[PDB]
Amino acid sequence: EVIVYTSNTCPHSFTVKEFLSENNVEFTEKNIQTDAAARKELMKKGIMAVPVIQIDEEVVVGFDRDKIEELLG
Amino acid sequence: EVIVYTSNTCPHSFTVKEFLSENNVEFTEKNIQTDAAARKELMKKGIMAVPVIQIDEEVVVGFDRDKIEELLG
Amino acid sequence: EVIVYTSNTCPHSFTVKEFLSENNVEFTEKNIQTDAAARKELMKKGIMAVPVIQIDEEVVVGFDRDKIEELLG
Amino acid sequence: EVIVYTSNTCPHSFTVKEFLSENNVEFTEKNIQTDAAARKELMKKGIMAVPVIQIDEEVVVGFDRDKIEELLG
Repeated sequence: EVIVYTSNTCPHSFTVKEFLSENNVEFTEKNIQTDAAARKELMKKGIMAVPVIQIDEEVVVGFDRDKIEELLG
Repeated sequence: EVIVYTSNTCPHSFTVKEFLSENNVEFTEKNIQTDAAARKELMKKGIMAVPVIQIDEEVVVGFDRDKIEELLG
Repeated sequence: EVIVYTSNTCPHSFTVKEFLSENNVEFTEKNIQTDAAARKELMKKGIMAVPVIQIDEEVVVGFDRDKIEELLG
Repeated sequence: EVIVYTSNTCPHSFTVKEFLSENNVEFTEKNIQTDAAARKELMKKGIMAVPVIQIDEEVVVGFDRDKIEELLG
């Protein structure tokens, strides 16, 4: 149920990708430098930041590890 | 003597025009660099910056990602 | 009833740390998403936003390039 | 002695290159997605927009045809 909006330009997208993988967390990666639909929806709700973590309804802006570990439990 | 408060985030770089267009909002673009007329109107009201978004009486100067939310849905 | 004033501009959106680093301005970084102490000072001063830059009495909220520019030259 | 800072995701970067070639204007193109030094020089002066046209003393941010032809007669 985890959706991660990433981009190859900056490292916090990889920082959060490693964290999720190292805790056996499944997620759908939507890279906005090749995905136009993900880039479009991210622009729809006006989020000017990367990476975006959508945990089932809630959004985490940036690799806030303390918030991610809470939302996932 | 410089202290910077940061987050594990990277900026995204999109325009207000894409923001409204992807929330299905009809508007008019007044280009201060293409339309030699729009430059007069902006220099009229004592504002020397872009973007400038006027909504029904009030002006959102700059891209306030939450004011524009306030004066709309 | 929306009138947007724009230029023939494309946003670039680098961060403030690259800005200070490129002007050889030494600084300490307080990441509010990884450092425990960094998250508390910001909610103390009555701000929840990044970036926040401080020079000895004066606090600039968000990236204000020219107010930062003249406080250092 | 004019310099143009461009990127390929930006349409106005091509808009200004066409106008430059269609008036016998030689320019140095420094694409910020390949030239790290050009990308870095743009961050030193804190300019968060493209294209950037530097006519020898003065900087024009965006394709303002009026100013560009003014600074070139």
